Amino acid sequence: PMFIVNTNVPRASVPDGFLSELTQQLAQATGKPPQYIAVHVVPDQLMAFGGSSEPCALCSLHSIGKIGGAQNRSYSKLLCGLLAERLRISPDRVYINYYDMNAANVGWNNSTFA
Amino acid sequence: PMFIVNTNVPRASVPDGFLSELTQQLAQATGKPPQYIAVHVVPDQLMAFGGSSEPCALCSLHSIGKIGGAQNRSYSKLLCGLLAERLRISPDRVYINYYDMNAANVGWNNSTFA
Amino acid sequence: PMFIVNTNVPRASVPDGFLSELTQQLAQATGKPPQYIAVHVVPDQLMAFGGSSEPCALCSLHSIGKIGGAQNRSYSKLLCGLLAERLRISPDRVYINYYDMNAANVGWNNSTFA
Ligand SMILES: CCc1cc(N2CCCC2)cc2c1N=c1c(C)cc(N3CCCC3)cc1=[SH]2
Repeated sequence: PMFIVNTNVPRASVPDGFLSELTQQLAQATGKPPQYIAVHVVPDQLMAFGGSSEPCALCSLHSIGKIGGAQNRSYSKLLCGLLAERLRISPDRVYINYYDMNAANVGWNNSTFA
Repeated sequence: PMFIVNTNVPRASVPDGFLSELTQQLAQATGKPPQYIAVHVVPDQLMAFGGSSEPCALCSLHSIGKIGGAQNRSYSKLLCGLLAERLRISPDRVYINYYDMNAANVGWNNSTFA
Repeated sequence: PMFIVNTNVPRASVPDGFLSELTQQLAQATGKPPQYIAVHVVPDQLMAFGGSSEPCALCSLHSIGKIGGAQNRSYSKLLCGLLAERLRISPDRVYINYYDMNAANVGWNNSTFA
């Protein structure tokens, strides 16, 4: 699976270890070896929630299988704690981006992902 | 990949109050509270269209409801209209992609969204 | 989501004609005019895969119709080779992200593509 974190928080206020933690947490969450875990990070973004200078956190996860609307709460419940502890941002301003497209267009190495 | 708005136009071309009217008009059209929506735009990048390295724009219109031929057409004029007056970008140089979400797939506080 | 391309390769290691040769090949490969294919690039991104901080990269695109496993593979094969022999990247973990859409969901030139 692949996870990317987008936030308005400057790199200066961004600590270290979030990469490793996310890799291990996600691996045991999705049920896949850390070898298949892709982590993308990009701080200092020009985003504003509610039309104000309110801190926002965009979390996008891309994985095939083991997905559900009801399960989404439990999945995010394990992620909100991390962001609320590290960045201290409230889950209220967190939007989880996902996909449910057929695995027919989901491949790896010389192929395309969905 | 995740949702994000990018453009080759420098940040210096962005006037003050742009984020205000942008969200105001967006909320007014969508009919949804501005407190539930967020504005994200990363300028000063590199893009081209048809060989021409002229200023271009790409934007994702993720929402829930109000989808229709006429409705979508109205949003196109609203977006390109304001963009052409604030950022001075040609309507033929901006691409808008509409994305609808499930009613049970509402965001805000541990929830998945497009 | 959004069809954004990401790479760990910094602007200090990029070649020339990146928004020219690529689009030209992409257009010829698909059989569509390069004038109808937008091209944007986002470098200097920090990303890791499988725990390895090696220079990873993810590509994406959008097309209406003429898509599928066979079609996508016919395009990805060309992309992987071109990218490898251009940005000096390993083709072992090269993948794209082609996505489809609806004609009425495409806003262009103050109007819809519908
Ligand atoms: C789900 C797409 C797929 C996605 C992958 N990623 C990495 C993080 C971004 C999404 C990674 C893999 C993958 N699919 C396969 C498939 C399909 C087969 C594989 N092998 C290893 C040798 C045996 C066959 C290995 C992978 S790795």
